[PDB]
Amino acid sequence: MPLLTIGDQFPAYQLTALIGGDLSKVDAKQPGDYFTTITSDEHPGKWRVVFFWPKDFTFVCPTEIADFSKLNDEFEDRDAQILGVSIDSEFAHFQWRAQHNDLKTLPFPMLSDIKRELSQAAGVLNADGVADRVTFIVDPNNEIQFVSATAGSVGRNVDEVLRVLDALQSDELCASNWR
Amino acid sequence: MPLLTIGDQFPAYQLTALIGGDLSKVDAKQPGDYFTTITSDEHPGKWRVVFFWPKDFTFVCPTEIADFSKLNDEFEDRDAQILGVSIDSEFAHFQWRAQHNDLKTLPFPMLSDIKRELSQAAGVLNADGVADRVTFIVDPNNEIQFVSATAGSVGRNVDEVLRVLDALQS
Amino acid sequence: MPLLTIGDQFPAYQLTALIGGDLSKVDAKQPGDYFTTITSDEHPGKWRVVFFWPKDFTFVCPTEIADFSKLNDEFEDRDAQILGVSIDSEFAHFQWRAQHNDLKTLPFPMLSDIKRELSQAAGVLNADGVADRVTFIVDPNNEIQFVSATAGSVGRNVDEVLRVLDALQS
Amino acid sequence: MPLLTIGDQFPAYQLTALIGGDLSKVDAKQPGDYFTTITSDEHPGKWRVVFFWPKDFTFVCPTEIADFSKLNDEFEDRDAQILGVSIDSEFAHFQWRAQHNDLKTLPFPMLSDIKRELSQAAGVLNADGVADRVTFIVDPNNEIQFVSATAGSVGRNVDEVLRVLDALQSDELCASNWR
Amino acid sequence: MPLLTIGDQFPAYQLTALIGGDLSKVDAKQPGDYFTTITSDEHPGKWRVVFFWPKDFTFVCPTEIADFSKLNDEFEDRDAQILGVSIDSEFAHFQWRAQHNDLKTLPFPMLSDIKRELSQAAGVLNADGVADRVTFIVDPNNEIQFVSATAGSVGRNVDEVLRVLDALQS
Amino acid sequence: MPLLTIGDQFPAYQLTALIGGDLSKVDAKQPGDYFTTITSDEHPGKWRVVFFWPKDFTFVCPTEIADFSKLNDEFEDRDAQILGVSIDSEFAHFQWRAQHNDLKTLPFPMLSDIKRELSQAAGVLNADGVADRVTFIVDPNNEIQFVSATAGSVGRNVDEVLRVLDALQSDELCASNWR
Amino acid sequence: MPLLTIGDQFPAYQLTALIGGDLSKVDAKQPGDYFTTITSDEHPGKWRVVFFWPKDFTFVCPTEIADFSKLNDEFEDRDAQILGVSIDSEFAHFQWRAQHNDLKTLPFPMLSDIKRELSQAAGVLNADGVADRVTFIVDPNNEIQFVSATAGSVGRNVDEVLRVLDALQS
Amino acid sequence: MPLLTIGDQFPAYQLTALIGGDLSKVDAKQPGDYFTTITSDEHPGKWRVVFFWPKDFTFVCPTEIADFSKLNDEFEDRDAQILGVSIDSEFAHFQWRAQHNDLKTLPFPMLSDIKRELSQAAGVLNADGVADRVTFIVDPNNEIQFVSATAGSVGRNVDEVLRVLDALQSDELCASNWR
Amino acid sequence: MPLLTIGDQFPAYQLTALIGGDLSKVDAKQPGDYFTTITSDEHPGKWRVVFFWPKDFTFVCPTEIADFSKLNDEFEDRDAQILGVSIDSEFAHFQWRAQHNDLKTLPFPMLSDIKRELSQAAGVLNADGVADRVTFIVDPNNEIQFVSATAGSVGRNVDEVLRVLDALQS
Amino acid sequence: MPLLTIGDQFPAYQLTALIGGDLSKVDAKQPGDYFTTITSDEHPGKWRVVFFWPKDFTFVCPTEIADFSKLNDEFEDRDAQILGVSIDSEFAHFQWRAQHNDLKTLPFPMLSDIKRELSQAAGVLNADGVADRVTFIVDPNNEIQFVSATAGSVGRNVDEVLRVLDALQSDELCASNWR
Amino acid sequence: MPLLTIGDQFPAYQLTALIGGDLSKVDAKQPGDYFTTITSDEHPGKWRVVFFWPKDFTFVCPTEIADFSKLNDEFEDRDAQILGVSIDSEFAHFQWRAQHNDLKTLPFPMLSDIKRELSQAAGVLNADGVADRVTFIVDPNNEIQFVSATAGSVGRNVDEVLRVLDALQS
Repeated sequence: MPLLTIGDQFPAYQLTALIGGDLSKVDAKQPGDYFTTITSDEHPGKWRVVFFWPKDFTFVCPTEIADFSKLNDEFEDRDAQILGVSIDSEFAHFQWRAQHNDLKTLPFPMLSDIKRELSQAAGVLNADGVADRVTFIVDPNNEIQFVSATAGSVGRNVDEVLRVLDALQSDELCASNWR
Repeated sequence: MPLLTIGDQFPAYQLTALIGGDLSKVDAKQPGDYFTTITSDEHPGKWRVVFFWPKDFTFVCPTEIADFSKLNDEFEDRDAQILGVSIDSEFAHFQWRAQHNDLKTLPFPMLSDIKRELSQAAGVLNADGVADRVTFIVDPNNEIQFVSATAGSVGRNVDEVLRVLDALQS
Repeated sequence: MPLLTIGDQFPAYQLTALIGGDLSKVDAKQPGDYFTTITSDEHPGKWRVVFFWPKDFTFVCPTEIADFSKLNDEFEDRDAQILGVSIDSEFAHFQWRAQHNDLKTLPFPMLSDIKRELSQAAGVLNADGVADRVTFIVDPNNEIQFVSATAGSVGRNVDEVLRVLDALQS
Repeated sequence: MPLLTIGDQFPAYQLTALIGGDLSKVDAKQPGDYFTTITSDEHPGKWRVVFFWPKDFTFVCPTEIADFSKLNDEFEDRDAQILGVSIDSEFAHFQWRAQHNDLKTLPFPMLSDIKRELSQAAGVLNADGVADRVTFIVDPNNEIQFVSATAGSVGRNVDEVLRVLDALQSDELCASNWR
Repeated sequence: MPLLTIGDQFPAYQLTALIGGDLSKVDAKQPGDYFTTITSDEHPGKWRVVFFWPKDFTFVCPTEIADFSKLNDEFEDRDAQILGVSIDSEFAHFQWRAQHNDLKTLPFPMLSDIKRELSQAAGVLNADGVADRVTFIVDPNNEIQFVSATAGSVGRNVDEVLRVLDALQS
Repeated sequence: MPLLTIGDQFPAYQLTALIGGDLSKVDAKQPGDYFTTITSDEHPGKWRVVFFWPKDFTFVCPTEIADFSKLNDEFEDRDAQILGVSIDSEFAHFQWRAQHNDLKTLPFPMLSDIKRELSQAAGVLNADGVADRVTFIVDPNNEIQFVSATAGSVGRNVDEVLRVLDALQSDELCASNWR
Repeated sequence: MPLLTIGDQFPAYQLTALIGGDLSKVDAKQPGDYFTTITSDEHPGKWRVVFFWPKDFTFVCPTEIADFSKLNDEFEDRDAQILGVSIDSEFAHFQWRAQHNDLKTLPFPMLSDIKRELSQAAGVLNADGVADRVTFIVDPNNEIQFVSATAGSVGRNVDEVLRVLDALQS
Repeated sequence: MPLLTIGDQFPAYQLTALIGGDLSKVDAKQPGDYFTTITSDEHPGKWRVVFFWPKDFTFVCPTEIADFSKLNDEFEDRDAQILGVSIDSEFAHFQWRAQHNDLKTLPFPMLSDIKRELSQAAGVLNADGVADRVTFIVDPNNEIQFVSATAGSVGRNVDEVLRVLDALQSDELCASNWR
Repeated sequence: MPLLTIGDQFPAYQLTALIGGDLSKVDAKQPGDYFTTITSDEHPGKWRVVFFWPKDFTFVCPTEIADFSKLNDEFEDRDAQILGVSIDSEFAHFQWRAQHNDLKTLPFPMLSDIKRELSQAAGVLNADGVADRVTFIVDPNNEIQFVSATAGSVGRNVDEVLRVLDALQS
Repeated sequence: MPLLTIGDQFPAYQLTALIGGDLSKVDAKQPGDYFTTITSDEHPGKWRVVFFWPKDFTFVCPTEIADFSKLNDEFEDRDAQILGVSIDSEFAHFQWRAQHNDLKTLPFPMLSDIKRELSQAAGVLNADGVADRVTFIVDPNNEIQFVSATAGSVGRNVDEVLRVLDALQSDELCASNWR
Repeated sequence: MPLLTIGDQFPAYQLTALIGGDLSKVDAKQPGDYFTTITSDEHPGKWRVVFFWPKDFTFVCPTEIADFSKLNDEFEDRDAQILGVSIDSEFAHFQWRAQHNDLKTLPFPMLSDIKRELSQAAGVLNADGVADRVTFIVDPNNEIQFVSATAGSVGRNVDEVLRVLDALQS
């Protein structure tokens, strides 16, 4: 039940995830081809950008999803792995990504924290029993360098996150130099 | 040691603060004319926007500074009060605002959390002994609706927080 | 952690549910027009037939689905209320019932046990973190008269449970 | 929370300090050139003269500062290292020493006890949360031979301290022989 | 074992003392005519200046002694009472003041803390079993506003303490 | 806080003492020439005759002091070391022995029990915080063979003590044979 | 196990005693005519002089014995009561006083502390199981003003104790 | 505080005793010639006949003492050692045996249980603090074969004790055969 | 496990007993005509003489037996009641007194302590599981004034106990 | 205080017993010739038939005693040892067996459970403090195969016991076949 | 786990029983017409004779069976009620009595101790999980006057128990 802040080690985890990318391209030889297990050891040397939201089927003002799909290149260029998380099942992730045209090409994985152990460990599980809208940046040493949490149904600003990451990785001093 | 998150009651507080507004536009009747005491009960019905930073006298970006001053009206119009915090003394707030031209016209108060009790209560005091670079939004019920924390020396985006507040109010 | 058996009081509950009945036959006055809150006190004098499954959006057999809809009248005639349960959100129930033709006309409500408190109280939450594939029959005294649990992905026989209910009522 | 007296070992410490001396002379290649870490092991064989005050930006009647700058030679001549301490940050020390013309040449370091661990350990932290106006003399064996504490906004008398130190180091008997 | 600092309440006390003033100028009606009992309640509204030393009959500097006697008026004028203390007996105070010409005219009382209870309560009793060489200034609220402690055999500066008292009173 | 009786071991001790004998004869090269440390191991093979009194500056009816100075020969003749004790400082002992003409030649040492540890250990410290008027005789085995304690301001009878010692050392049976 | 010293309350007591005075000058009406019970309450306003010895029938010196009898008047004149004590039985006191010419005229009572409770309470009972050779002087408040203890078989000086009592009374 | 019965081990003891026999015959070179230490190990192979009484100076109806002096031969003939005990001192025993003409020749020792440790251990110490009138017979194995206790001032019957001892040592069955 | 001694209260008791007196001189109206219950309250004002033995049917000496019967009058005349005790049953007392000519005329009662509670309370029950060969004399206050215990098979002397009782009464 | 049932191990025991058989035939050289010690290890390979009764001198309706004397042959023929028990002394057993003409020839031993330890261990001691009327059959493995307990003054039926034993030893099924 | 003996209170009980008497002579109005509930309070003033056996359907001897039926009158005449017990179900009692000619006319009830609570309370439940072969006689005060237990498969003697009961009643 505690929430983590700057400097804290991000929790270990091992969760089933819906793969990123175009769903129609993976060969459909068995259902398990759509899913994988992802661990806290999965992205060595990379920064991890972790997005929690309460429930699949979210309809907040962003619009941020198309920006995920275009900006994953910017994250990769910055040795950054995007990871999305809710407590919904991988089949809910699957359902969400397959028929919401915008999500058909989401380029990064969707983790199912169905035991809530990770949401719990991160301090993100709320009184309704779901993950709050929270963003974490974790450095290659597994140390949190940024966390953002939002109430209600407020959309996330990803471009701000790119700026924050860049400033963290480059020692740029001014919010104004990012373009 | 605990960090508050959305939905938590923001801590009570009572701290000496350097006043907001045009700093040169003040009578020298007492040193205390530049200072006030600020409490969690002081603005009923207002949203409270709290900015923690580690230390005054560190380089801060001007574009981030202009707004507040251009946007302070936009926060005010919707019953939102800006509040700044570090553990430095109120005289340090005074000095920072008195000698650096950008801060001369800062429109909001600067609170001095010198015993670090509030930084402790919010969960923002870090291993270096200072308040983390943190933003809180508190609704009229003293309830947190937004929290943001940053490592190192990353500049803050005030326009983003205005965006968030407006969206929180719809 | 305890599984209820025959004679045990079925747990109290209060959960958001997707309504039963023709799903397309509903006014779009609010999103909440598709949803309701359901409690253990809601149908005094009725038998309650509770079906738990792990996850929506898994393949389910159509012949098992038709009845309910052909047999729902037979359950209803003898004061029996059908209830479905998974831990998925009510929006997942909505999506499953909205996009798969077989479920478009499902005549009974779908409850979302998202905190998993009821799955816990019934003893059906398993090591994978989900409700077991379980059926309960509860008499008008809130007393369990039948329980069934299944591993894996075995399809349920609704006609058998109707048989059992009828025999329990004689 | 205890205060130390004659004969007690002065606490160990390790604190960031603003360097003494003319600020304009150190090369400004990076900010860290203005600061150092100072430890209780930093001045072997020397007596340590430790001055606590509540807050930078102090405006008490002394005048003592110019006397620091002239008297550091007397302290050094007496194998004595002057050390000033408040809980303000090294940037507050920096601000204080750079634009108060009198402080521009303060010849000894300014320590930042921002965690209050040293003020706490010495018994100097007060009910307002700051270091009281206290002077300590510590011998080369780390043993306190003199402590003075003052309320409010009373200025310190440094010449008295020189006399006390001299009498401690020379076994002079009379307050009257010092000149 | 605890040493009091600024702001602490000075301990209560009740001790036999050798009187201040011209020592030869006293009637020999009883031995007790040379002695009195002194308490913490004895001078309401006065500041109290307390000097502890280890042992009487040790060499003390005359220039430090003259004032008190030239400056005793200056302390008195502003409601300040001088008090001397060692753990030696009151008869030792008597002997020291009776046989050493410098002390013949000492204008203030000498208290005998023979059980060492006050030295203990002030935190001044040291590892040699004696009161440290200590000065306290106590305000009319019994609150310490100044404390000074010295090792060894360093002579005290009375003029400095007068300076401090005057400044404390402004 | 307990008082010792016949057969008990006298406490160990280590105390600063004012030397016995003519004060004007010892060379005054430094103050420390007037004083020594005396321990419970200081007089091997000797009986110890220990006199406690409350305060230096005592003016009781004896007169016993001149008898100390004449009778120390009798004590020595009897392998007996006289030891006087109060809680006053060695400087008080010094003051007492230097200007009371009678005490100028006191031939035995004056111990300062300023920590009261010995008065405490012997059971001699009283409710006023000082040593009661008590006499002990301790045999070469450190065993008490006689103790006498007196209230108020009653003078001690030393000749009685000589008789007691002699009877203890000679197995003389009658109070009447001593002359 | 504790030995009383000056200022301590002398213990309460109630013991059978052989009477003082000319022993042959007594009626043989009962054996008990030679004996009495003595308590700590028996002589209000008197000083009490208590002599403990280990055992009766041991050689005691005559010169020490005459006074008491010549000096008993001097003790009596100033409200002082002499009391003797051993743990031997009262019949042993009787025998000692009845057969040894010196004791025939002993003017004060001899108490028998046969259970050794008083020797215990005064702290005088020793490792041999007997009362030490001890003298106490007790003032009219039951308060000890003098105590003396001796090893072995040292004869007591009664004249010294008279001296001390007189001086205690001035 | 417990009293011992048939079959119990008699307590160990080590006590000063007044010797038995004619007092005028032992050479009077020192007082210690009249006394000895007697232990529970003092009479190996012998039965021990132990008589407790409250106080020396006893004047009960027996008359038993002359019978002690004549019957000690019968006891010895029966490997029996007579032992008398009270809590009075050996000097009280001495006083009793020296001038009561009847006791001048008491042929067995008189033990002083002045610490009451033996009276206590045997269960013989009474509420007045003295040994009750009790007789014990202890066999060569230190085992009690007979105990008799009497209230008040009732005299003891020694001839009965001889009969009891004889019956114990001979397996005689009848009280009537003893003569 | 504790043995009572002089001065101790003799235990309370309530036991079946074979009557004293000429045994053949009794009506056979009931078996119980030969038996009675005896308590510690039964003879107020009498001394009680209690004899314990291990087992009936063991050889006992006749001369010791005659008195009681010749001396029973002497005990009775001074308010003394004889009482016999073993743990054997009352029928064993009956048999012993009925078949052995010496016992036919035994003038006092024989108590059966079959649960051994009294033997326990008096402290006379031994390691063989039986009452020791013990005599008690108890005064009218239920207070023991004499106790005697014997090993083995030593015959008792009744004349001695009569002597002792008479002397106890003077 | 517990009572034993089928399948339980019979308690260990070691008790003095009056011998069985004609009393006049054993040579009367000493009393101890009439008695022996009997232990739970005394009858290896035999079944033990144990009869408890409250008190010697019993006069119940059986008549069973003559049947003991005639039936001991049947018991022996069946490897069975009869044992009688009460808490009365062996002298009470002796008295009972010597003058009740019927008992003069009782062919089996009479045990004295005078410490009640066996009656206690078997659960047979009653609120009056005596053994209840109880019968046990114990197999060669020391295991109880039958127990019978009766209130009051009801006589025992030994022929029933023979039948029970025979059925236990032969696997005969019917109560009717015994003759 | 404790076995009751003579003098112990027989346990309370309440058990379903197969009725005694001619079994074919009963109306088939309900299955329950063959069954009753029996309690320890059901026959005030009667002696109760309780027979436990391990299992029905084991060979039992006919001669032992006839009486009861010839002797049931003799028990009844003196206020004695026969009761049979095993842990088998009442339907097993029914089957045993219904199909085996000897049992067709059994005149007393057969209780089913199916939870084994009474077998437990009487101390008769054995290591095989069944009631020992046990007989109890209980007097009108619910007090046991006789108990018998047997190993293995030893046939019971009913005539002996009648003998014992008669003798207990005299």
